[PDB]
Amino acid sequence: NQALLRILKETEFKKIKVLGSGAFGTVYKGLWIPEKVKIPVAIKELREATSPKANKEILDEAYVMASVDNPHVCRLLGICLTSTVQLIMQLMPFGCLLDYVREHKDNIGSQYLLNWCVQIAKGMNYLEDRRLVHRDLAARNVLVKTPQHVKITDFGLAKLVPIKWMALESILHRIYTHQSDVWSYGVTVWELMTFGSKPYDGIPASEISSILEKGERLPQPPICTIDVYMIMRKCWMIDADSRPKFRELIIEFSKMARDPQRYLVIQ
Ligand SMILES: *CCC(=O)Nc1cccc(-c2c[nH]c3ncnc(Nc4ccc5c(cnn5Cc5ccccc5)c4)c23)c1
Repeated sequence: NQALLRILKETEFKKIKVLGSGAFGTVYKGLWIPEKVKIPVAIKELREATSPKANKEILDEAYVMASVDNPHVCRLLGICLTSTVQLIMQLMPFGCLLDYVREHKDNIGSQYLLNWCVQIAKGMNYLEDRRLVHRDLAARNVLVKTPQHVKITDFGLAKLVPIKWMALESILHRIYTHQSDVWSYGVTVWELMTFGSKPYDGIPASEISSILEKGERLPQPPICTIDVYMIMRKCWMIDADSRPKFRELIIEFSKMARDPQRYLVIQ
């Protein structure tokens, strides 16, 4: 447990380039130099002094993030606690899956798409087995190591509001469970099947709850056969217990991945 998370000194890593920024902070492409080696790594520097969280509480959450052991979930490699929290992770050179599918839309076939739905469902099922709720699953929070190998990221970062990815019960009661992660998974699948479309495009965040109450859901992507769409639709049921479990999401999308042209119709 304790040895799974490395406490990095400031001299062990060097920020080289910027990869992205937001309210959370900044991510850098970096070099980890512990030993005559140089490891390409990504370094997320969180915004300083957002909350009064103590160092012991931070490392306790980082230990959990360093303990994940699944091919489709990102693992925290190291942490550097200074004025800011700096999280060190291996570099995913193809970026987030949302930007990937938007840039490669013309060259993405049915096997790649269903293989992604399988891998995301496997990573989420592992998080649920670890009794961990993600709370922020979206195509922007899936990283691409190689085109056929993706990993879920940004779990547990909430500890220390994406309305359009949240289940109705999370919007109305701030309830977050593994079945509310299933809702976000269905939206994530919708993002992939539309090659990176924005869900409820133009609709303001304050109107999403009434849209869902009216029974409106994200429209069937053109390439999705009715089989794929009803699985996505089942993820968006009001009754969280009636939504699919991640375990059975792995099964059906695995079955569909055996014959992808039967379930996705791509030009
Ligand atoms: C979809 C648009 C987008 O997100 N672009 C983007 C922005 C910032 C960084 C990256 C990016 C590109 N390649 C990457 N490789 C590896 N990591 C990141 N970003 C990233 C995400 C999350 C993260 C870190 C570092 N620490 N965390 C949090 C974390 C890590 C492990 C486990 C749990 C939580 C870097 C990359 C793309």
